[PDB]
Amino acid sequence: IPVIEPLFTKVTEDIPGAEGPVFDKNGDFYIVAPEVEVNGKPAGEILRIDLKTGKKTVICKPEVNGYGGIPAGCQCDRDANQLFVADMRLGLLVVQTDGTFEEIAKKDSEGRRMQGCNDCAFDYEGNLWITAPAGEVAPADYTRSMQEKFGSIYCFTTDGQMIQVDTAFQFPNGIAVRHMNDGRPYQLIVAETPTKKLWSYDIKGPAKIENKKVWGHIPGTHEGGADGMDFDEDNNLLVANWGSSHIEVFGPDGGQPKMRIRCPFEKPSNLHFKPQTKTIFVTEHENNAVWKFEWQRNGKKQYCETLKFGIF
Ligand SMILES: [Ca+2]
Ligand SMILES: [Ca+2]
Repeated sequence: IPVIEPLFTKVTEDIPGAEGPVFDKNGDFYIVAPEVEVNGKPAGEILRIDLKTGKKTVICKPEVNGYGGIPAGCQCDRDANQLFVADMRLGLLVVQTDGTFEEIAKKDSEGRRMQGCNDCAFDYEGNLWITAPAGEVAPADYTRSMQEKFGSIYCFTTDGQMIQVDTAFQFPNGIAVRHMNDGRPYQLIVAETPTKKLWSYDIKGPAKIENKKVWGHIPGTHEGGADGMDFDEDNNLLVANWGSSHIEVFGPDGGQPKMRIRCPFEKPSNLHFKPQTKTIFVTEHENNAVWKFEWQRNGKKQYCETLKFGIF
């Protein structure tokens, strides 16, 4: 497998568990620090990063009834400049740029208690596909599916339903949606970290997935595996292989990586393209920092880059 070694430029530092890199509708850059703790208790943060200086600003330190959150993944909304944040303790949050936030669900569409989430991905229809590797949200005692298969997948629909679409994953992590050239969502990719697998489903409609299949194989026997992911404009899937020092690049058909990207650190966690560029921002847990490097082409447009009232 060919390996490239692009130049990684430092963006910002000292962000505990640096995760969920995302750009909003105005081009502002955000990062979440899920692993910030105060007195051994969760005190996760959502930060805005000044790309010119690398200076950090904590806009939100989510907590519900005294229970601090562990914000781990993000997706920018299209119709409003707000961020949908996957939280390991609080579930799904909607965070405004002013720092205020709301907890979306304590229970799913079936009345079952919500599970802590890690990452999410918007399809072009506005439905949010979410990975939930943690156990029940606060006030329940914190648990995570790294050893046992109790991780779930949800789909938060346009009509406000939090639907559990699958279960029994050993730490479902990164998640991505593949679209047809006409914009129709048709395939969901889900990373299962410790098992070194990428799973796929056919998206038949909002909150309707079928035919679970082992889509790709993550290299290595190191502790860790696939974390965050995103598609480039040609539908190649870039996946952060936490613990391997590489970001794997899968072709449209999956299977084995067709290329690897060597990182100057062992724990790449998540990544995100800056709109209209080849620049990929990468968070990593060796130094707990954020970097950026140039990919071969532009990223696949995120839902927030599409237009509700577009014509073409
Ligand atoms: Ca993650
Ligand atoms: Ca991303």
